[PDB]
Amino acid sequence: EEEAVRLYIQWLKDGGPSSGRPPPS
Repeated sequence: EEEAVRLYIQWLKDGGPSSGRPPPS
């Protein structure tokens, strides 16, 4: 993947949008 990601993953790597944190994308 060439981004969306990079910001992303981090997001789900954390715990997903279940985090206080919404989509990269």
